Amino acid sequence: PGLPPGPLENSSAKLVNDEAHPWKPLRPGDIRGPCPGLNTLASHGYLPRNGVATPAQIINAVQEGFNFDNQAAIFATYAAHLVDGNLITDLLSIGRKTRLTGPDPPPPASVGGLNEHGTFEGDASMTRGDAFFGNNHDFNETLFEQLVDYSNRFGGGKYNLTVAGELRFKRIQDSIATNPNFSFVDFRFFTAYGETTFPANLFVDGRRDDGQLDMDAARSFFQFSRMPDDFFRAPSPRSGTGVEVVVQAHPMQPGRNVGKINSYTVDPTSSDFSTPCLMYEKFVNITVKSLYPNPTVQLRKALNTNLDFLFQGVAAGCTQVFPYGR
Ligand code: HEM
Ligand SMILES: *[C@@H]1O[C@H](CO)[C@@H](O)[C@H](O)[C@H]1NC(C)=O
Ligand SMILES: *[C@@H]1O[C@H](CO)[C@@H](O)[C@H](O)[C@H]1NC(C)=O
Ligand SMILES: *[C@@H]1O[C@H](CO)[C@@H](O)[C@H](O)[C@H]1NC(C)=O
Ligand SMILES: *[C@@H]1O[C@H](CO)[C@@H](O)[C@H](O)[C@H]1NC(C)=O
Ligand SMILES: *[C@@H]1O[C@H](CO)[C@@H](O)[C@H](O)[C@H]1NC(C)=O
Ligand SMILES: [Cl-]
Ligand SMILES: [Mg+2]
Repeated sequence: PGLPPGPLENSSAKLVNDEAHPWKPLRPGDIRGPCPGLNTLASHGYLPRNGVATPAQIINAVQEGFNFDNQAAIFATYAAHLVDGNLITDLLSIGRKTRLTGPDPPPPASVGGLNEHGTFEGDASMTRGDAFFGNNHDFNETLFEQLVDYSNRFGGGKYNLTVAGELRFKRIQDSIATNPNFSFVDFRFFTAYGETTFPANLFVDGRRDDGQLDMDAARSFFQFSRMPDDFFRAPSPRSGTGVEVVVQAHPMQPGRNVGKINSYTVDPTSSDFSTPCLMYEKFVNITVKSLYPNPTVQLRKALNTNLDFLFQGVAAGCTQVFPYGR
């Protein structure tokens, strides 16, 4: 495994839809998944165009192409890789499970790519359906049209943090009403809020950086994995700034439906925004450990290396935990 890349040496706004990074359509076998950011980076050649990449490639791409901040890049990438990637070959699919990530580890590890439900990916996504409904990864036109409607109603036709606050809650309530297996705890509880800020913070042309995403650009990213012509990345490193506005709009507790619709039951063992270090500890002690309960020598070493890298992305003040010793 390569070392996690450091922050950008020059984080100014600049043209990122440039001659070296043209949009190209998918070829047979090219993989796209539930993340429009990574999808767009792959479709502009910031990542390998087939959608299989190393953690270091992913971190470099999100920084270079979108000015995603280093700490957020490290945490997200190594979390995803630990639960969805191949730790021996150092390869992660940004979408469906693929033989291209190499020989699989033993069960119960799945190495399912970002499409794997319940490891990283989860319910109440904005433009992707819940896994229960049959497809957690493809762009969904009806859900996107709802995003447009919420942008018209709360953002004057643009997507901004006010729109994010209302749409986040709408998607939660729709999943409660229709998905008897709806889960909204721990890792997903956190990412579900942060992700709604990303279109406002990262898909807005960096010469403006005003938090108001137009619907032409929104469709280009969300559906076609395509930067607008002449797209400048954000003018400084960021990820989830303004997430407090989204939470404040409709504060929620972590919980799940309990095998029936309209049965949302709060989980007091879940982390929430008052316990960010617990989210990290549970992710390692429960989620990662359950995939690799008794790893053989080379897997144990790879796990420990990637867990060290994950901890570099954890907010200061948390204590590192060691599921396979020091
Ligand atoms: C740094 C590594 C990244 C990883 C591993 C990653 C992975 C993911 C995954 C797995 C999801 C699906 C979440 C779910 O259903 O629970 C997601 C959602 C999302 N990601 Fe990323 N992501 C990364 C960076 C970024 C960046 C840099 C951007 C924007 C420039 C971005 C924009 C989004 C958006 C907008 C969604 C929400 C899609 C929707 O709900 O319709 N992500 N990401
Ligand atoms: C950083 O990049 C910007 C945009 O390409 C450029 O104008 C600026 O001069 C660069 N700064 C340094 C210190 O090289
Ligand atoms: C149902 O929820 C459980 C966890 O509560 C999860 O393991 C499973 O993958 C979920 N399946 C779908 C399709 O939502
Ligand atoms: C898209 O989402 C809608 C609304 O939840 C759902 O009814 C539909 O089956 C999804 N899939 C497609 C292919 O439209
Ligand atoms: C979203 O846009 C609407 C209409 O322009 C505006 O009232 C609201 O203040 C905006 N919110 C943010 C956070 O920019
Ligand atoms: C995680 O495991 C460590 C021991 O390796 C323990 O000290 C810590 O309390 C655990 N945290 C949780 C939330 O289970
Ligand atoms: Cl940074
Ligand atoms: Mg999802």
